[PDB]
Amino acid sequence: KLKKVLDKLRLKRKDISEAAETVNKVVERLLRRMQSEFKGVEQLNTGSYYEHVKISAPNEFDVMFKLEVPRIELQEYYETGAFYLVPLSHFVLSATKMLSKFRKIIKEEVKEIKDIDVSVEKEKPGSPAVTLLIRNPEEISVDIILALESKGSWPISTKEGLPIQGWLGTKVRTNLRREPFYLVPKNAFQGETWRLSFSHTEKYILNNHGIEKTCCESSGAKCCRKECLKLMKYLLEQLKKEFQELDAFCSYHVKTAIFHMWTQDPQDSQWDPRNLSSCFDKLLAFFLECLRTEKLDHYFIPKFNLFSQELIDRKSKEFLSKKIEYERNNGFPIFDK
Amino acid sequence: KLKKVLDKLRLKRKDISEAAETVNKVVERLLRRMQKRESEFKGVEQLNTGSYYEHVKISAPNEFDVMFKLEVPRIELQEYYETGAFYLVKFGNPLSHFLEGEVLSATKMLSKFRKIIKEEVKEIKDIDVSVEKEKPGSPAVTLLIRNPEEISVDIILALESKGSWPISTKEGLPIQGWLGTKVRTNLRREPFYLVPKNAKDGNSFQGETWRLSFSHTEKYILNNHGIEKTCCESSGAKCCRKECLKLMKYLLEQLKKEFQELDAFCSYHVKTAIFHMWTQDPQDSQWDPRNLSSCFDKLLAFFLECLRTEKLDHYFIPKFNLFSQELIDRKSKEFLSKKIEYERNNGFPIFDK
DNA sequence: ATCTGTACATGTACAGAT
DNA sequence: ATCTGTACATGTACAGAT
DNA sequence: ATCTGTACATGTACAGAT
DNA sequence: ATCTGTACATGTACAGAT
Ligand SMILES: Nc1nc2c(ncn2[C@@H]2O[C@H](COP(=O)(O)O[C@@H]3[C@H](O)[C@@H](COP(=O)(O)OP(=O)(O)OP(=O)(O)O)O[C@H]3n3cnc4c(=O)[nH]c(N)nc43)[C@@H](O)[C@H]2O)c(=O)[nH]1
Ligand SMILES: Nc1nc2c(ncn2[C@@H]2O[C@H](COP(=O)(O)O[C@@H]3[C@H](O)[C@@H](COP(=O)(O)OP(=O)(O)OP(=O)(O)O)O[C@H]3n3cnc4c(=O)[nH]c(N)nc43)[C@@H](O)[C@H]2O)c(=O)[nH]1
Ligand SMILES: [Mg+2]
Ligand SMILES: [Mg+2]
Ligand SMILES: [Mg+2]
Ligand SMILES: [Mg+2]
Ligand SMILES: [Zn+2]
Ligand SMILES: [Zn+2]
Repeated sequence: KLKKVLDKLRLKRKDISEAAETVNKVVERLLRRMQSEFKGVEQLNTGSYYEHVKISAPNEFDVMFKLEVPRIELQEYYETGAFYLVPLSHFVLSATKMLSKFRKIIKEEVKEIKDIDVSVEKEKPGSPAVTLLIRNPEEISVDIILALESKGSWPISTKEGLPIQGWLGTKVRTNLRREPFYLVPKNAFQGETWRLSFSHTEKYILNNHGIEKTCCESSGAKCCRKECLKLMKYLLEQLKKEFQELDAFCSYHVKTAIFHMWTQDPQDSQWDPRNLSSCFDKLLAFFLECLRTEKLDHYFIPKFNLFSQELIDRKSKEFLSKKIEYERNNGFPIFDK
Repeated sequence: KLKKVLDKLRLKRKDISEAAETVNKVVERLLRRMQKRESEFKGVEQLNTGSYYEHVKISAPNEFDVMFKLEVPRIELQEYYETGAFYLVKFGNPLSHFLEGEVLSATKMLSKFRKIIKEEVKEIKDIDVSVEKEKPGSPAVTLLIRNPEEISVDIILALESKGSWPISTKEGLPIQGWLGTKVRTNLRREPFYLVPKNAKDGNSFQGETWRLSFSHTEKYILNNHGIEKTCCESSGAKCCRKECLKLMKYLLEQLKKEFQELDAFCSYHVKTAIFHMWTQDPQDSQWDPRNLSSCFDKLLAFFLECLRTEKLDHYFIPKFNLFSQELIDRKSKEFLSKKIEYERNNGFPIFDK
């Protein structure tokens, strides 16, 4: 049932191999061509594919080109929590200016590639990414995400975030908060605003997700945490393909929701493979409550509400609410298309 | 009962403070002196190990263990006749004067280390501290501090190799069902340590033989000992794993101070035994505080079985039997067996002394 | 003037004290 | 139940060296 | 400073066992 | 129908060499 849907969603070794070989060539070449104001940049693979929760096909890859910058002063962009003003001379560090040159370089280098069919997607404003379209006969997008790496204490807006104490614990949390934090040129001084990114932390969580250290290891018990994330991701993807009303929603909304549910139900036994249906259903119920109450706090930045009126209109939330409720109460017909 | 014994065993903030201030001064000073221009041990780094740093030191803060570890790149090991734990180490390198052809003499290096320490201790005139007479079979330079209370510090010379652990340890550290594969892989990516075995057993290659140490790994385990990541943390449930270790440690210490028949036994025997029991019973719920008696009792039963069958494998080095006929005579094991059995069946009268 | 090994600055888990 | 000392990990300032 | 080599975790694929 | 064991594949951390 849901088992058979997961069968459909499961990526194939063949496609994984063919997608990765081509993606690695291109990324490797871009990374080499920086190191240039971006000399010192380092590769950090992030998102679904590297978290092992990519569904349906290996067709979207996320990579951070992160740059150590010496200590910086952050000023919070009117109390939003996530957005800040912060070699680099000819870039207050303007996100747009830095991104533009990064982008310019990438585009130049992509022209030189003659063994891969690969172009650079038209810039979407409010995106920190330089997005590559690779046409291995299969279509593959690669987001190249410029990031500043700061080694200081995380900003105070994150003090109450990452509430993993009863789940992953205080030692894990303390160690995670000793890692650097990332600023990505997502814009909101609109064109000089950077946004916090904790993709590195999210990756660790995805791959170290149990209360027991052996969760999902070879001498441990399998849980259904990732399978639930997959299923919820598929529901949204399927709905989004059908209904343009849902343009405003994205997989990060689902990922954030499940982070909260993983905190609510920390016990591995609450995510038993035998309870896949219960688990998926409680995840749906939780997501509906986020929509109803117009509240889905960033896991790392509690005061940043991803479901505020400002980012998503009430009508969109009500639309998605009715569509989820329908699928839930009719055996998820959309999983069969 | 056992709760009240643990109350007795509990160290005091006052004593901890006074012991540590004095110990840290001395160690700090020794570490700085190893870093002189001339010194063959320049580059040595401090690593605090053992009970005190594991929070299983009992009764008083009067014994401290510190490793002065030295990175030794490009090192070749030969196992000393299939014993698992013992190795010859091989290669103006600072260690010139310790080489015998390509063989690194443990006793030569230890002697100079020792000589330096002794010199430096003479210069300290604000702490009453001497160097203990060298005990054969020991890798340690042992400091006797009168604070006024008596405090020993073992300064343990160690070679640090960053390569993959020796094959004798391949099947060791069997934490897969307890701490897991990721923890084990990460632990085995840390360096391994060689300390001078240095005894005067008249044997071949004595004085060039070194022994493995995994005190760094043992420390991590002691302080990250649950199957759940929250074991013993502020948003988790307390277990009685450490409390059992303490109680077993106390039994041995008490018996050892009374009976010279037990000279051959040491706290490392009980630490190794409990490592095996922690592997046997990996679930935190098998170490519930409410079940302290059961848990301690099963630990005793396990240890008795080790004695009876003359078998207690090193946790890291499975083929190395700490309870072999060599090392420990049958009679000693049978003596300790009867003493443990007695205490167990008569309310542990020795806990009341 | 720049660089750097050493010491300090900051933060928190663990466990004892209150 | 809260508070507090020690240990320990990571970042950074700077006198003395280059 | 970069690069390769090694080891093992996280996946998928599929046959034989349960 | 699921589970277990083996093979086959990719990602990733870090040591030692260059
Ligand atoms: N891959 C993808 N792309 C999506 C999704 N919805 C919309 N898009 C495309 O993105 C642009 C830009 O619009 P945003 O709303 O800014 O989209 C971002 C981000 O692209 C998506 C998630 O993308 P991802 O690849 O990072 O996600 P993974 O975790 O790898 O999972 P995947 O399997 O789906 O790839 O979410 C939006 N977003 C908002 N805030 C964040 C944030 O803090 N982090 C991240 N990582 N993403 C965030 C649109 O024009 C559209 O074309 C979608 O579900 N997936
Ligand atoms: N502290 C101590 N000292 C003891 C014990 N039994 C005997 N001794 C004294 O040690 C020497 C003789 O040397 P060994 O027989 O080699 O004794 C070693 C080692 O000293 C002890 C354990 O001591 P520790 O300080 O390392 O122990 P902790 O884990 O910190 O616990 P603690 O509370 O008791 O201090 O065991 C012997 N040993 C054999 N094999 C090993 C090994 O692989 N590692 C370690 N660490 N020790 C090992 C004489 O002076 C004698 O009187 C004893 O129980 N405790
Ligand atoms: Mg993605
Ligand atoms: Mg993306
Ligand atoms: Mg000790
Ligand atoms: Mg000792
Ligand atoms: Zn799991
Ligand atoms: Zn515990």
